[PDB]
Amino acid sequence: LDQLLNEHFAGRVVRKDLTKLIKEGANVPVYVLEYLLGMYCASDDPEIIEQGLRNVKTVLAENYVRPDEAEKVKSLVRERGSYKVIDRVTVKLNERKDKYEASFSNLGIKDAEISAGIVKEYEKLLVGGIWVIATLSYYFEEGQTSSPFGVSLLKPIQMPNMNMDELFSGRAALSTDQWRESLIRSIGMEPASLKEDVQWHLLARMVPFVENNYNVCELGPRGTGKSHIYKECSPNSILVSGGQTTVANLFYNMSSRRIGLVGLWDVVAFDEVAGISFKDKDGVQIMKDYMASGSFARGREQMEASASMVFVGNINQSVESLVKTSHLLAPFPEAMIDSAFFDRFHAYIPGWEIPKMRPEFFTNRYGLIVDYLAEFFREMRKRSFADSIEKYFKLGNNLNQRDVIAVRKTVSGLMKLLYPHGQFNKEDVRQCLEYALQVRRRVKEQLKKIGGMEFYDVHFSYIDNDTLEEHFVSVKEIPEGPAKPGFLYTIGLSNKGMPGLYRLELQVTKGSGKLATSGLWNSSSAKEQVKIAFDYFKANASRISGGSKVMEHDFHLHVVELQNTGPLSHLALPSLVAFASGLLGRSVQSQMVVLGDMSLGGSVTPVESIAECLQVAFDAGAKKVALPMSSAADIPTIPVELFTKFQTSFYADPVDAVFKGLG
Amino acid sequence: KELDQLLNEHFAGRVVRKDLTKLIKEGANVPVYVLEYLLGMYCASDDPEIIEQGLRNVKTVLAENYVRPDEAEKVKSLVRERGSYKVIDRVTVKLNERKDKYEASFSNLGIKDAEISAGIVKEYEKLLVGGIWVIATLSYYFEEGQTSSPFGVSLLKPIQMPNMNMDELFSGRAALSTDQWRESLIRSIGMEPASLKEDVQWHLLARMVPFVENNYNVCELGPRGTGKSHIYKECSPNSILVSGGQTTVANLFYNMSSRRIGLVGL
Amino acid sequence: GIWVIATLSYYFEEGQTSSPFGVSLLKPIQMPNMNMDELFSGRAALSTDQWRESLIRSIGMEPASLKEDVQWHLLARMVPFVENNYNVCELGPRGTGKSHIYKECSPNSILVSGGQTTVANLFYNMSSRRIGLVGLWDVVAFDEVAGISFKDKDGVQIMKDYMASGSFARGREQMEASASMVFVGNINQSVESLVKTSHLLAPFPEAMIDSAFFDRFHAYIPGWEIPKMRPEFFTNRYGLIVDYLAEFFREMRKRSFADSIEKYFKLGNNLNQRDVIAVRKTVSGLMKLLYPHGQFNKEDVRQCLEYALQVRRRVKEQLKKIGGMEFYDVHFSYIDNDTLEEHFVSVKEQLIPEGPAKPGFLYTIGLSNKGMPGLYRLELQVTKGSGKLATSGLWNSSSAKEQV
Repeated sequence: LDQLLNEHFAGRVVRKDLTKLIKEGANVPVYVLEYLLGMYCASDDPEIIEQGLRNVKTVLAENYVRPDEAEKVKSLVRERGSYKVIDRVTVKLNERKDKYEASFSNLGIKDAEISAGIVKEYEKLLVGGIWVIATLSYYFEEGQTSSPFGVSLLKPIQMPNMNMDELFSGRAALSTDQWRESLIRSIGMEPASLKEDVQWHLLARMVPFVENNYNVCELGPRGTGKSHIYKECSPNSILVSGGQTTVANLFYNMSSRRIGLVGLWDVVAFDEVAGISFKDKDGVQIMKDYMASGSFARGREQMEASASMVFVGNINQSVESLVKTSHLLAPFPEAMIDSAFFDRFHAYIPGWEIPKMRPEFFTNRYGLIVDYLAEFFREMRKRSFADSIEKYFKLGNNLNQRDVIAVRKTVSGLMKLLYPHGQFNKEDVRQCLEYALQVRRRVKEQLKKIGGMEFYDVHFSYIDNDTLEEHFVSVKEIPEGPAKPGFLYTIGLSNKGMPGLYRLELQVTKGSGKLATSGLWNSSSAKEQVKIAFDYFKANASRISGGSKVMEHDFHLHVVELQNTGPLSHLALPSLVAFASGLLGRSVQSQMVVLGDMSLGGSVTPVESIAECLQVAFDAGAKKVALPMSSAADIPTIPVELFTKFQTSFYADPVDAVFKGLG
Repeated sequence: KELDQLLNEHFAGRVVRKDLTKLIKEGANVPVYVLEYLLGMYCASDDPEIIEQGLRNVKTVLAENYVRPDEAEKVKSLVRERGSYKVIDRVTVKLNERKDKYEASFSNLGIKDAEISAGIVKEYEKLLVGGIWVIATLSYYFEEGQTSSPFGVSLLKPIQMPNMNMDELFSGRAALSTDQWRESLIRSIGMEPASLKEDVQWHLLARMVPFVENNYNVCELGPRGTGKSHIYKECSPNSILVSGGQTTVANLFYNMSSRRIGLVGL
Repeated sequence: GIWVIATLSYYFEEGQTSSPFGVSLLKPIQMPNMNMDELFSGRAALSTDQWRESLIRSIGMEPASLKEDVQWHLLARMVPFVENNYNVCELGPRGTGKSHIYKECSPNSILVSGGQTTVANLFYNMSSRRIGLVGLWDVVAFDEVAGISFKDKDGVQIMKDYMASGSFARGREQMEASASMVFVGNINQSVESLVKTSHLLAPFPEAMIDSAFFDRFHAYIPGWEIPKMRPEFFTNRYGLIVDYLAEFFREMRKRSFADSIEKYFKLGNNLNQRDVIAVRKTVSGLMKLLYPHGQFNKEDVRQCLEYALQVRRRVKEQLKKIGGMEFYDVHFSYIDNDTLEEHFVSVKEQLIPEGPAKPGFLYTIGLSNKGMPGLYRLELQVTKGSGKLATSGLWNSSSAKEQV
């Protein structure tokens, strides 16, 4: 680290614990002090550090001269011929005369003459005005139209320049994990005191600075630093507090013919999303258009913006309570509950997973300068890596086009942020892809929760191009009581043969008897089993439903796996039970377990691994199970203690199984 | 495969495999047509390696250009001491009667009166329509009281589409059968005619019909997910999509205050 | 612009464009100039207690007629004139001259009253594109904090942002200011009655009483401890020119003394980042006022550390009373880098309360690690949860944690 940090990087030698222990009770932007210490304080000698700190403070309150008596300084310039001052200076080129001019944001001189060589040396004077030390010279000739003030010496107290090849060399030299730790410590966090996944979340927090139109939301408990980070990285992020910004102010002032906030900054972050208000309703809709493409039509003209949106919000409830009672985006007001708004959220950063900010979580080694961070995030702000995954992996069929786009953008962001050199292996792509799939699947789950059946495809997966294995990522982080009709739980041996619990959800609609399947993980065996069960249900509709017509009701069944055991083949009997329950509108028994499979003729098959199935039901928190008569000979094979824990609704055939499940 | 070779020969430079664009139609500050032109000229037929290398070249070039407005002034300064800094930029060029000199305007950099030789404009054209994304190697010279911006275009290449060559259609159309032309038009949207019933292809063509008839009022209504939203917002740059329904007769038709025609005129 | 006697002369020539009036002799009735090192020489020359007495004379107060802690309160009153963006509140009974110091002890300080205080006038006039009072003065003080108001509904949050960091956005542009925020208020009740049935800042109106904002204060000056102003408290000796002290505070504001702490007495773990910043800034201001030349010892750091850890602990316990769960961390841990002795400071505000307490609170008596009996109070809060136990206030005692 320290050796690499001093060699493979410029004078970025500042703890950022130093800055907090620096006299941050004065008048200067913090990163100016940071650059000051980065040069006058190197190595690790405490004495040198303290002496450089003293020198920084002395040069600070030697030539600051606050705005009030600006003209006073001018006198010293005229009387002494030359004078030294510290100020934020901007340099512009006057095409009418080709003579570089200097504007002081503090002293108020807008036309000081500066040499062209110095202009070539420091490009950052040429972008937005940088803090520098100036040597003002006074020269007045009769009849002159130019300024009498000239700058002979300029000292770039803030930032000299950016060099991309330096970043490339540093990344190539630095190891992956060490480079990630360096990035995290550049935020001021201690990677050693923190878990890997939280560092992944911190990288996700920097992602808004490295991709265009990165619509991301983070809701979580207080103390996670979700407000501070954007407060130091403000050079290209905005912390809009309370939502006090109108569509004219935020997007485009039609009166002044000037673009809004989104057109000037690279990131905008709404703090306390619970309190934001966009006044007129129309904004929300045009908001959507921005969320759609990053470009919005106002009046007669379309403006495109490169600002990425962050939604920072505070959570007052426990995670499990909010999950079970509502959607995770509950802090969002009613103006945003619409799935038509939430759908473009590229990521939901898990603010609860972030530990509360404590001193042990703050790095003290050193770390890069946040200036370097943002100013190369500007480089990452343009380059894309969307095509990397196509060489190694393919997205599953359960993700729509928007999900694919969001995942690609998240992966490209993460990886370039972590691989400026590129490190184009397969494992890094796999890691970024799985993390993006997880964060997008949480949003997809919230979308399903809010919108009903319109987002039933939540089973995020990726297929390896070489091994053909489809890895199914699952959301991070059997309930008591009678569930709604059409929902049940079953236990079966997956294609690999271990017992697993699966949940089947049937949705009934008015229609012509069509059958729709979802969550079958591209399993033809499951599809044909469900088809056989549907044929049996249609054939025996009169006796089972007592008159309710299958031909008048449309069924859409979804299968979800909770243990990730693998695809299951045996599904005819539980699907038939779900069909009967949904058609009758009667809730199945609470904690009821349906076991076994059936033929189209109504014959029952013995439950394979019945002991392990009952063990899973014990692990599934259920108290009831239905078994066919063919499993009776397997009763002695089961230990007595486990068998006594269940009310065995021992059925004979599919019809009896349906009756026992329905009670 | 015969259709692919017909498209490559008869419509050379005007046909590209649309799938590739979907690969990189995200994560940039550049419109789709720029890439849609940046792939047809490096990807020859179906070569994987050449296609990937072309992607690399496009990415590398883009990683150097379309410089953001914020540092605009900055680049000009470098210009004064080194000169040539070719940039991908949306450029609009106008003819000044008094000056008799084409007067290029940069949408991003803010330069409004750069000079371009008539030789450059007469070939490329499409600059004098609405401004297009082009690469510009810029030429510079300062003169006392030049009464003009010391900004000039030494070299240019249209990163967008050059002029149209209508004739190529007719003969090209004579080279394809009716159903083949129908399938080609459907694949031009990126749809699969083989995966779609012929009547649905008729309906998809009916979707494109509004773009060849003046005042062709049409109504499409249906369940979500029919692609009616993707079309008319990315299948055309000369058509506009209105979302939300919030419009004024001033914006759509004519603003009596500004003496300006509404959206219907642009 | 300084009041002067001018010997104006008239000389007119035909065709001239300059004024015919010429100034031959000038008599600077206000003040010629000021050498920075001139005060430093005297500061190095004189002792610390003498320096504090001279500063007290500079207000016109008699240090001999007042207590040492009263002199410390007056020094805290001076601190806003020396610290940039120094958010401070003084609330107390009438007769302590709270508004006198911000009205007549500095021409670089403004005492705003009336309460209308529009954000256009106060902060930025978007119509005129011009800065408000905060950009032109050095010490802005709301008198009659009870009577303050805000026409713009967002003005409160603008104030919160300004005191959080001396730079606030304005519609579409972030402006900044260096004027120190002062809140002067009158108390109509006895100290105990007011602070027991409510919080200290009860005179502050409901619209701005809150968890934050009140957080942003760098000091609460306990105005009740100051006696009512009497002629016996008024000095008649030599005193520094109020212009001289004001301009000295002018060049002092660009200095800071926050970094002497790290070489010396440490700080505790119960203070959050905001508490750390507030105490560092207050300590810095006290050193600037008392040791502007920079010659000081470690006990000199102690002198201001104790007073800062007291004044900020007062605000900490007020925020505790206001908010509950977030701000029980009031145990201000005074620590040393050398002795490692963990001292503690308790505000004079801070045996067993009578009557039936709310359930979950009790009192115990035990032999501390030093072996003498002592009284402790345990407060238990019950919440809906999963049986988790959280402990605090144990002063990192592992044996106590194990017994709990």
